[PDB]
Order: sequence, then structure tokens, then C-alpha cells
Amino acid sequence: KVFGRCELAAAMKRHGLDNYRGYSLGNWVCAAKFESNFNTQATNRNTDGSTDYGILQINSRWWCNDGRTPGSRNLCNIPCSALLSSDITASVNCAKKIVSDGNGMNAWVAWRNRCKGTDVQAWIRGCRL
Ligand SMILES: [Cl-]
Ligand SMILES: [Cl-]
Ligand code: NA
Ligand code: NA
Repeated sequence: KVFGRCELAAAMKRHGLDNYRGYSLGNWVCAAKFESNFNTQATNRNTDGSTDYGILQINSRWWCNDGRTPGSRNLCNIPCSALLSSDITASVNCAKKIVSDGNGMNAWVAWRNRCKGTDVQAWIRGCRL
């Protein structure tokens, strides 16, 4: 599923991401825009052999099991394919574990390089929330 901007904001808010660990909703929508272009089916392979999955591009070396990342952990205890669903519940619950691990949203390279320090509230402007 390819989400609309305000559609995704509303979905993330209902799942408890607004201000989670201090990150306003605009941060999560900006991260999804540049990680996946709001497409839940997005996948990208990394140089080390791991793969990134879903709307928030969660990586198989630490967070999910895809059966082809040797020596990986499965810290969200989920198959990576569950992160591609049109229902974002599994992606959100895993993102909450990631963002609590110590480095905040800097775990997402695109947030650091394209959202951090910008006017992120613009990503929710005009939405009925
Ligand atoms: Cl915001
Ligand atoms: Cl980047
Ligand atoms: Na929308
Ligand atoms: Na893994």
C-alpha cells in the first residue's frame, strides 16, 4: 500500500507514535517519506547482505528474520515479511524498540540526513488529526 501523507500521519498517531520518546509526529512522517516514499512493500539490499524492509526500512541484521542474513539477531521477534503489510502495526511496534535503544531516531540514516534540524511539522500541516 502507498499511503497518503495525512493518511499515514493519522495511522501513526493512532498507534502511539506522536511524541514517542520525544519525537513529534512530523519526524516519523518525514522519515517514512525518505526511507520508503510511503510504500509498505519497499525493500532494499545492503552491502553487508542484510535487507531493509517496509515503510520504515527496518534491517534484518538486528531486528527481523528473513532466513538469509547469517549471524543476524531477530530483536523484534518477527519475520521481515510482516513489515511489508498494509497494516503498519508490526512496523510501528518494532520502530518503538529501535528508537528506545539509545541512539533515538539517528538509527535511521535518512532521518538524520534529511529530516533532523528541518521544519518537520510541515509534514503534518493541513492534516485533520
Ligand atoms: Cl511535528
Ligand atoms: Cl541519506
Ligand atoms: Na492523505
Ligand atoms: Na535477522
